[PDB]
Amino acid sequence: CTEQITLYTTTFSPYGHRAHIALEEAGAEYTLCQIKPEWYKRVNPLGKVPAITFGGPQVPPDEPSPESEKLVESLALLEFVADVFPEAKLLPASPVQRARARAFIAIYQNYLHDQFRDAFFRGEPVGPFLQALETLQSALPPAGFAVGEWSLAEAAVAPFLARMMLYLDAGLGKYSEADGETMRAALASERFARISQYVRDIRARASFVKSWGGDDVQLEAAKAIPMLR
Amino acid sequence: CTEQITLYTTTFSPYGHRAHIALEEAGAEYTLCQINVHRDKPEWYKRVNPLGKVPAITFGGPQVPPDEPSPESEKLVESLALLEFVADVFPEAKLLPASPVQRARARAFIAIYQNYLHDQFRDAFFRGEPVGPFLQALETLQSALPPAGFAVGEWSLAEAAVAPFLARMMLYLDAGLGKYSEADGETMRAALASERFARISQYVRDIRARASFVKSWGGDDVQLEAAKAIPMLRRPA
Ligand SMILES: Oc1cc(O)cc(/C=C/c2ccc(O)cc2O)c1
Ligand SMILES: Oc1cc(O)cc(/C=C\c2ccc(O)cc2O)c1
Ligand SMILES: [Mg+2]
Repeated sequence: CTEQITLYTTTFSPYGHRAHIALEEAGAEYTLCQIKPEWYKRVNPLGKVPAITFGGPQVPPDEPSPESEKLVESLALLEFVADVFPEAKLLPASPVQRARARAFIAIYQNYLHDQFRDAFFRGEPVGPFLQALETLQSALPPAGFAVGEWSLAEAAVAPFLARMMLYLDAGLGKYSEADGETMRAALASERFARISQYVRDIRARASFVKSWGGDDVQLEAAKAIPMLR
Repeated sequence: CTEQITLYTTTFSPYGHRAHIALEEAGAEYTLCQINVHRDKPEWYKRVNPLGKVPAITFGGPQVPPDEPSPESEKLVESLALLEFVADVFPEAKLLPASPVQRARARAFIAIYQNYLHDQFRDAFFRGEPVGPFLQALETLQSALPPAGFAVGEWSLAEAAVAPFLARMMLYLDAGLGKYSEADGETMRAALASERFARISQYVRDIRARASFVKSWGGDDVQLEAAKAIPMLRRPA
């Protein structure tokens, strides 16, 4: 591909971290723009972020061209990179294996994503989070990533599982000291050994390393978030 | 495609209907196995999915009645994944458009359905919550459509994903099914025939005209009957 690619995100957005991982896996040449400025309504009138501009002239990100195609919705941005760079095999080759990668993302979206938010941001009962974590965990093979090799599955879920672990280790979140104790114990137990290794293997992935600030930075960022208290 | 395809669904499931639409759009040779919602699910279904998940596809393996699933078939669940599977198996059907950008916009339209309207359909019709959010989400979805035609001009998986749900909620509305108050029902019915919602009204009848929808829908009267036997849709006395 030769069209210009520009990815827009807020600095520590997990949704934008999705698109950042996939552009890295793809070997793409792209501009990265972290931040809401007045100009941004030219990327998306609604202020939706993350966003990708595609095609048009090379432009500084804060001057998006009227010619470029503008795209939003993080999981569609994943599919987009995969489609633009088929040669990077961001998804596997067979339809069945692609179907399992997508099913795995749906498990995260439909079952775990909201309870992660209940347990860590709304201080709600933690029980359902751990069950949804297990359910996603159960869809992993004994080794490797969700469908064996790295795929959009990982781009989709990595930013969120890595932040969960970072928060739990750091005691950030709105859960009770009691529920926080219960989650630290679950994640360190054999029940959740598979998912814990998954995150470890995720965190070793070069595309994750590059698009993660480092634990230092993510932590400094984290400790300026209200909903984490 | 030479592999056998079998689609398992509880009857009248909008989730299974998604994949039905897509198999009909694809021109696929497929076997359709309907399970009764209100029975328990046959013991044999565990061989298609141990947790009883529907809808589900078996792919390949030997040719077998659906109640005799072969272990040699690959088994897939999750309706939005099943849509992308059919497109992947039948690329000549162009269930998604050709360019990455248009593909991305079709997938984004599915996201808007899921992020906003899907849960207000449940809240307003099955839980009886105030319906203002439901209208606003319908508007949000409506504003993502182009001036005419389908979400990305030509029909795509966007319609496979959203048609089963948009059609049932408009069916339920005109017939007054749901847990919402009777005032909120007149509010919704009035809003839907208003000019505010002309575009989404045009989208729904354009959906209902599509061959693949007609054949997988099997008529309003049988969808009404199916819905009058969903207990969660009944206001209590
Ligand atoms: O058998 C039927 C008939 C029908 O009309 C709708 C449904 C389900 C709708 C639904 C479920 C979960 C959710 O979060 C949101 C939803 O809209 C099932
Ligand atoms: O790779 C793909 C492609 C696609 O079209 C859909 C999905 C999955 C789930 C999904 C999408 C959007 C959303 O807001 C919620 C969802 O559950 C996965
Ligand atoms: Mg609600």
